[PDB]
Amino acid sequence: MMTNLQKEFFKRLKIPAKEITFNDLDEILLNMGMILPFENLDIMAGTIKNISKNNLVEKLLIQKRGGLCYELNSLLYYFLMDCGFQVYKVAGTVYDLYDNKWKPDDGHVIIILHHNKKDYVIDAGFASHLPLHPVPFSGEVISSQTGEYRIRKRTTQKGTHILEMRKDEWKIGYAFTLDPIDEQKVNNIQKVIVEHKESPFNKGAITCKLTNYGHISLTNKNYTETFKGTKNKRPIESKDYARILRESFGIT
Ligand SMILES: CC(C)(COP(=O)(O)OP(=O)(O)OC[C@H]1O[C@@H](n2cnc3c(N)ncnc32)[C@H](O)[C@@H]1OP(=O)(O)O)[C@@H](O)C(=O)NCCC(=O)NCCS
Repeated sequence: MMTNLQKEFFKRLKIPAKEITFNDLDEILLNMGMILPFENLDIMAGTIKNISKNNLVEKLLIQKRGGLCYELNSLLYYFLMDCGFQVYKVAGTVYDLYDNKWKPDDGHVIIILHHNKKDYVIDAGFASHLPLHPVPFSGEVISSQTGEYRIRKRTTQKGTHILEMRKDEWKIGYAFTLDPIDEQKVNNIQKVIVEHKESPFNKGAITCKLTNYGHISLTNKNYTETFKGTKNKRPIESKDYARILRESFGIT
């Protein structure tokens, strides 16, 4: 019936095995955001394997770990393919809002879905900026607990399209193109994130996840909680780290 990946996927995301249709994508994205932590711990620990369906199922589903955008969306890609959707992966380049500049070229991986003559961006790897719904190329606003999002076909130094977002003023989240990327490219993207001097992900541990009242983030130095409108940062010690990872993110 269902593939091994589908079976494991349903189990991990606590979603009853069933046929997945377009209208079911919201539920998929929601659970992923609430359960699959956004993290770079393998990069920190120096235990990085190449990306593949099997490796993704082993790490994110079976060993109940999380991952970065290229892992989260690669897994979802495989899942959606098994579910029979018309999907493909494309590279993206994120914009650094604090320092006004583009992060490394193609440091993000997203999914483009074609459904009923319409294209949508499917993204479960943007950490705390998760749309939690397919974002239509037609431009209508998509709103969720994380903020508002919209797609615009605008050429930029890094692409042909952009995903903009806001809580008040619209700003570029990331730029992208519709050029299909394969596993080798995805493995190249991983390597660049592991070694680029300006890579945001090889400078310190990060683990983030959505909650019913916001989202939570944990670094080696601080635990940041966004809760019912409030945002607190608490310095932590070595032992608080291991405990929070476990208790708040299910990572053991
Ligand atoms: C990760 C993220 C949720 C952190 O923001 P937050 O939860 O609102 O809380 P803060 O902004 O105060 O940041 C908390 C910690 O995240 C760290 N951080 C932010 N972005 C980071 C990144 N890309 N890599 C590693 N650490 C990061 C900050 O340095 C901070 O550390 P500190 O508390 O020890 O000083 C937010 O930056 C985010 O959603 N980033 C998106 C990442 C992305 O582009 N993903 C797609 C490409 S893989």
